[PDB]
Amino acid sequence: TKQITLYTATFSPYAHRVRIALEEAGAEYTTYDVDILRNMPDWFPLVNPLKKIPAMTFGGPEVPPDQPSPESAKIAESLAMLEFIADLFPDAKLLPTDPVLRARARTFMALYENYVNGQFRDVWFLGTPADPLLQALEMLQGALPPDGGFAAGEWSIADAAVIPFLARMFPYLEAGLGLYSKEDGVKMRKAMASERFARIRQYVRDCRARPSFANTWAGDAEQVEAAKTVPMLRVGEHHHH
Amino acid sequence: TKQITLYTATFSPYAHRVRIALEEAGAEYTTYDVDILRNMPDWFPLVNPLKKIPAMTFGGPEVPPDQPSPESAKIAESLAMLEFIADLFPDAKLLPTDPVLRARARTFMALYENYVNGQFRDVWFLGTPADPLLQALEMLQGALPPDGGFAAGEWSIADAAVIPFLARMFPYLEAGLGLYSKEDGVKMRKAMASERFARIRQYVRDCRARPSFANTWAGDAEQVEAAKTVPMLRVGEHHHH
Ligand SMILES: [Ca+2]
Repeated sequence: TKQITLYTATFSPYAHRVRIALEEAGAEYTTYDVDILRNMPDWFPLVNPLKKIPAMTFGGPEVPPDQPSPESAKIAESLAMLEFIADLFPDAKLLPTDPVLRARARTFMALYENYVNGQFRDVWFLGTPADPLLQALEMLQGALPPDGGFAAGEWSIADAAVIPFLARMFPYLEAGLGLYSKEDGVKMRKAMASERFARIRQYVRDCRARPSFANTWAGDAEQVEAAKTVPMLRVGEHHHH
Repeated sequence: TKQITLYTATFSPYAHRVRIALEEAGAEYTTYDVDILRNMPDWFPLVNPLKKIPAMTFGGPEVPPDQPSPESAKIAESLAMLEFIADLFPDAKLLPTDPVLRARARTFMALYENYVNGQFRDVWFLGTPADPLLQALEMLQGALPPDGGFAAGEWSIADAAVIPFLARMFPYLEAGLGLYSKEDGVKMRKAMASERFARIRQYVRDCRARPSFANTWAGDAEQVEAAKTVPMLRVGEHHHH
């Protein structure tokens, strides 16, 4: 019965995580776009003082999202939101019930956060060399069950945490968006198409085929256009060597 | 009933997290020290292919920790291990049961991970400026309940996640451990003693007063000596900005 409002932005993989989870949960919820990188509304720090998307309000009186209530719980940090949605909707089985399988999900989310995400950021925002990112992606790929399935076997929030980033990689590379050079772009495109990365390609197809992805993705071309609005992606700019 | 083995090192705040949680759970468990920074045993990648401490094995036959079994589950990443211990020992109430309070715990862990931990690492190991670390610590302090108590009210794994780092800060500063400049050491010592940080000092005292801390801490001087064994804490080197 308690309302959920998610403050979102199409470009944001962090917001995308939470939309996927809410879809998989069958939740009733509102989304409200915020132009966080270019024109943040003066009320936005009332929902998230960190001034980041996503933000979430929970409960309180039903109010317009641009008039947030002080009575709603304010929840920050996308991974905390994923665990919250799992806790709110236990019948949706957004995590396994077995402790070891649950730990596979948590480990996969930590491997992504601690080893992969920062490599994506370095390559895309600074144009650092692509090899350490490919190495990190090969490590993450090796944590998947080789013969098929999601991170913990059955789909879980671990897959919501990771697919937004992997799904953006392919179309962003095809558009040449990000500070890496053409040489490294070609290298990453060839690597991600090679047998070395067949398993992570299967993973991306499997996550993308679910309605939770279809219903929260604008389309590859539209997602690229939204990403070009991100100041830190510096459309038209590339660093070399 | 299944065995728990935690591969540990006294200097490591990451391993310390998990020891605290195991104590709070009342678990039966084995610890085994690993000289991971100077002399990693050849068998260690069998328990953690990432070659990091902590490592955990769960179940399988009872074997000496230096003879790990292929049959035990290998669990990596300290925050995944914290959630695993909470899942294995529900009667110990290592997380709240209320979803919003659980989300406070997960948010606190994410705030620490995403904003504070990298600042501690960069100030101590690279000598980067201390002001962003102090700003991150003030933000984390602001997430605590103002009147006392732990991150989510009652003690939870969020406090296990954070106290190893905060508890090391004070004696490390007094011993002059770290690559930051003298000026920044003075700044940090004065700040951490100032009224600005009264709330986090109370938090550290409250977490340290619990048996789970006392029984997993070697003593301030002993912890300082263990930290001096860390190669990246190069004695006699300082960076200046
Ligand atoms: Ca506050």
